[PDB]
Amino acid sequence: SGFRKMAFPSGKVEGCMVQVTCGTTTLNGLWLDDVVYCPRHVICTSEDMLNPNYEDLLIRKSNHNFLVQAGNVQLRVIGHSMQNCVLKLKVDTANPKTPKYKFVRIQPGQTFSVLACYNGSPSGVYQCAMRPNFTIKGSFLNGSCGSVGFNIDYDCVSFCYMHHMELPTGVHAGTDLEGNFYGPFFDRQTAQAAGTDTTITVNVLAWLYAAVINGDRWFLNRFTTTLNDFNLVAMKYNYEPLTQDHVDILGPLSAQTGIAVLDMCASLKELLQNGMNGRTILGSALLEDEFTPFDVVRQCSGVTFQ
Amino acid sequence: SGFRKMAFPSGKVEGCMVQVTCGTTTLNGLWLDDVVYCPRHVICTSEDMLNPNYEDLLIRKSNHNFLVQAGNVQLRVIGHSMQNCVLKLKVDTANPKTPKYKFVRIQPGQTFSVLACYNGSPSGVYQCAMRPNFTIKGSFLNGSCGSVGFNIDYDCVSFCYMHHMELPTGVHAGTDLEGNFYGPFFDRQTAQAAGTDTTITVNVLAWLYAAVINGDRWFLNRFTTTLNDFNLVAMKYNYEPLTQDHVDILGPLSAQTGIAVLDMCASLKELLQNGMNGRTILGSALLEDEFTPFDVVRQCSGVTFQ
Ligand SMILES: *C(=N)[C@H](C[C@@H]1CCNC1=O)NC(=O)[C@@H]1Cc2ccccc2CN1C(=O)[C@@H](NC(=O)C(F)(F)F)C(C)(C)C
Ligand SMILES: *C(=N)[C@H](C[C@@H]1CCNC1=O)NC(=O)[C@@H]1Cc2ccccc2CN1C(=O)[C@@H](NC(=O)C(F)(F)F)C(C)(C)C
Repeated sequence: SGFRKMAFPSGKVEGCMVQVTCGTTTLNGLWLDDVVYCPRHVICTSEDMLNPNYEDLLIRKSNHNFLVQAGNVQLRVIGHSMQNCVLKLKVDTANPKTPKYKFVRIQPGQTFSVLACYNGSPSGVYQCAMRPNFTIKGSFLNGSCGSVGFNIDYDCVSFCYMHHMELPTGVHAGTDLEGNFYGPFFDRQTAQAAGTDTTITVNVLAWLYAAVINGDRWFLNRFTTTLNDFNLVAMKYNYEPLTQDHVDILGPLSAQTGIAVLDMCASLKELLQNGMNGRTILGSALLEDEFTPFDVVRQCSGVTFQ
Repeated sequence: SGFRKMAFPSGKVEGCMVQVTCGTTTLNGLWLDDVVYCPRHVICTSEDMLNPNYEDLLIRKSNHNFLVQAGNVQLRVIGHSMQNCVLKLKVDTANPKTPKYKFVRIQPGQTFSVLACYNGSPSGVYQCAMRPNFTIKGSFLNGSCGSVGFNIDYDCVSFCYMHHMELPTGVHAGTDLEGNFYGPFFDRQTAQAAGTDTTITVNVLAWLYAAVINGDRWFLNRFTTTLNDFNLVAMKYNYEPLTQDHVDILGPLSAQTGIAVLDMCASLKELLQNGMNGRTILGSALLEDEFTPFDVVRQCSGVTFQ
């Protein structure tokens, strides 16, 4: 029993973190085989943050302008290139702790674990979601860029996020590991800001199933709803539309609990309209939306990873 | 910016997890140097769970009744002993990934990271607190026993919890790594149950300071309180008494924010009496009590670990 915001074990990623220095800027890099991946803004200087021309900045650099440190060991940079907003530094040494890995670009609403790092050293691990507005509600300070987000599947680390920027509302923006930003964001100091966010309906429903699995039914009711009438209510509460694909994805949790998806939707409708009237669900007074259906099955079934 | 329930990176602990089998029972063990630590109830059988005599059960066992598996490798048990409620299995191989480590028995209100494991394989990591009633609100299923809780300090893993039992309310009980239970609990199937819990006042105050550090002041007020008058209110809301030592411990957060501890206490008093009236603090509609003062300083200052 129990239900916690649960991250993946971080060891396979810890073994990949290094420190990258260019000029006076230091941040984190990801060392896989003989390549170190890091944010290209490591090559920026203070007076040219408004609209850097990264191609022009990078052509002026030499391999020896890049200092890569793994633990106490210096790695010599022997080549470099830029791919979108990431710099790829070829190093003289292959990382002997390279896990089996993939790079994946995730969809909004998907969750992942973040290994927050400073000066190439891991600080902590926490779970986040890609919000519908393609920001993440992270916990990041100066020097955290190059920290990555990931999922693990059997033995394989799927890297999906590298940290680059903090937006004026205190939320975070970054790239996939091929250097493409999530959302309409840029690695430059400009007026950019999170678009209006929405609540991830299919995840709220998954978490309500998690609550039932863990023994709590107080919020259920005898009603059902059509998908159309549910979505009419969802829209009113700034919830994302629920699609038939979402309904299909919730199939297993519905089958395990014996509660039809549209019946759980009627329960969610009542919670939106009535509130919780002083009660909690899985220790929260809010409707939680950063557990995917797969997250619930994982934690309520004890899946492991090697 | 940002504030998340943040666990320690788990890699140093992942390298220590093994699988222990006795008879038909399998659970997890902790492999440090040439010793594997695990719950002694691995030697129990189904029909003798009500009141096992562990000394009598263990004297009937041989080293070869214990199967220890690290990855795919079998470790041969060459000695065994019982210390309180933990079994110590001497193995023919020292763990080459043994981190620098200590065993610590923590006080109620302290937090730690849990590496939930099944069949010796890590599943996930999450943060918990030792509750005042010496239960933990974990997330644990069949086969999770032997999973450990820990803190990291520089390079040193301080193990403080090994998982043994689930209580009827769905909360969890276990031991320090010397096998002494936290709380009045036992490794036997008997009527035991969590005592009434309380809210960890000094942690709530720490989290309110975290909210101020992160830019949110809405809940502050112009009032102050005496410690005595605050505690009169705390008691009414099932909060633990705040001591002068707690006040001293909050000194740094008070100094960083410019808000005297007793002024923050007046803010907490108003929140207890008034509620939040639809507002949130750090993304919660409840007053969070599983961040210690040190947790706040760690995450708001970016301390790292090697
Ligand atoms: C990476 N080390 C750091 C992570 C930040 C620092 C505070 N919290 C975080 O998450 N990233 C930056 O400081 C980036 C880097 C950068 C590249 C090009 C141009 C300007 C910058 C400055 N950075 C910002 O994140 C700034 N934000 C913005 O400019 C914007 F809001 F995204 F537009 C700022 C937080 C104001 C420093
Ligand atoms: C360890 N693998 C497992 C962890 C449990 C299983 C479900 N959630 C958990 O956290 N621990 C047990 O199953 C223990 C072991 C044990 C030792 C001696 C005697 C009886 C048991 C059975 N266990 C229990 O946790 C049971 N709880 C209690 O007996 C009590 F409530 F604590 F009294 C029970 C969950 C009913 C199996």
